[PDB]
Amino acid sequence: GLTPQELEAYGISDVHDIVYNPSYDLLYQEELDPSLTGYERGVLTNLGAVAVDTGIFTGRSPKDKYIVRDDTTRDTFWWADKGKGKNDNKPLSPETWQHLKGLVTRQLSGKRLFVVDAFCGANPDTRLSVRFITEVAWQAHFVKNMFIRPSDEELAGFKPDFIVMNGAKCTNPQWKEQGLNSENFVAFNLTERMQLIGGTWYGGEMKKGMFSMMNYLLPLKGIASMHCSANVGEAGDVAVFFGLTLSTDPARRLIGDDEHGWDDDGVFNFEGGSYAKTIKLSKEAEPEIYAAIRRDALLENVTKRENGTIDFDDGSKTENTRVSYPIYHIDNIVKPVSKAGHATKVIFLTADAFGVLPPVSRLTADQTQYHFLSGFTAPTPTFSACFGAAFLSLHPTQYAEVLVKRMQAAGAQAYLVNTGWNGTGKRISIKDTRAIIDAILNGSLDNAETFTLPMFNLAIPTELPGVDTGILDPRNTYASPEQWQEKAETLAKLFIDNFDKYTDTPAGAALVAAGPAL
Ligand SMILES: [Ca+2]
Repeated sequence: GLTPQELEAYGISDVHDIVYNPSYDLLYQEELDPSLTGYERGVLTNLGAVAVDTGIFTGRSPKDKYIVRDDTTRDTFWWADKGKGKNDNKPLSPETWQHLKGLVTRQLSGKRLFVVDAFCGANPDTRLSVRFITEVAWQAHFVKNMFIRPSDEELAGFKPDFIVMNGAKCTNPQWKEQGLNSENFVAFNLTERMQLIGGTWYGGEMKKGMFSMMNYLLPLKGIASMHCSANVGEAGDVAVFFGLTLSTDPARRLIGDDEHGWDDDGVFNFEGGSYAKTIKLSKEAEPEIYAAIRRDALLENVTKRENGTIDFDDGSKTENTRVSYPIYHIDNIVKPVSKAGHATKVIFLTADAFGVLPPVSRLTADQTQYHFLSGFTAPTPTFSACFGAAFLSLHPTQYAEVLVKRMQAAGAQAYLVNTGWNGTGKRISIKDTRAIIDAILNGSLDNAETFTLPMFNLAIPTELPGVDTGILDPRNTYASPEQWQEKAETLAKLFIDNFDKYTDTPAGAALVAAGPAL
């Protein structure tokens, strides 16, 4: 357990009562307390899960994200204001940090507090010990769901490596003179190893804050940090999927759905739960997510009618309705620990609306870095570095380097899979895409004969069991190769223009040669 004197070390004082690592039953009773007001209030749905609302912030607030620039971060962080920039990693002065921290610790003084100790990372030897402090029971519930829940023996020797203080009820009135974006803040200090949240009640700021911090700490120690899903077959073969469901196969157990590391022991989930989107949720399309919505899940910003019925289609407040639940609400998972061995298949999924890319290509190592940095999908083009640009704390090339290092030590092979359209303008068939994923996962493409697609220089298998050979060359749905080249030329220009912002580093400049050629 925890004494008030222990929280006084952080600057909190006048502590009324500490609820330490609350159970799900305590959380349930606390959330439905009729004395709660405002955004603290929870509503019982007739699925048995509690639902809360988060007020004006129904998604992340990147314009309020700041990281203290100090001797720890000055020369390691990927700053918004250095190089090309193009990111949300805005530098914060150390003195303004002490003001923001004071706002939060003053707000948390004089209160009954919830303290949740948890792990980020499923491998004991590389995980981060995080202490979360809140004055709102459902915020404690969110972190209990989304991070790894320690056993009592683990709590007996728990020593936080990182503190997250949720001050949603407070704001910073001095923001304009301090040069900030608003009265809200999501701020990080890697010297003090703390995250502060002021003003925003969106639960994802806690989840993606710790992801951004793992994305700093891990690659600097040679551990890959990845925004991907990952699963494992009956023989223990691990695959990681970037982009875009295809992670779901009754014969492959889920390691995790969103955030993973790759250390000397293999692929590990960062999380203890899943934070799923629920807009237009259907039991037929997402049976596992739907079945997880029961007591101990926590719904966020969904519409609930007077009788407790949820309207999952109602996006009138936000399209970003969400539910969190601990990962064991999904049956087909790796357990009792969310980790496995080394990935030997890496699958980049892209929905190419231009109909240029092959249904499947086998990438070289430099092409793996290039397409990872690109993060392309399209039905209109978007790029996102590392399939997760908003959470990168280091330069994108640092993530690609450590990913390929771990792949090379495992003999892993990467594939680029177009789940989008072909030259007819029709979607690639889901049956073909499923046959492609099976052929990848069973190792049948790793040594297959290939042919090289011009311009993108992609190795394409000459045949694939269970698919008509005709679909494998994207030129075959065009009237001529020149007609494919003309569309390819337009897409290649998009890749090259997007990639240019990474070429002020030596690594980035060296990878241009692995991208498409006009
Ligand atoms: Ca995510």
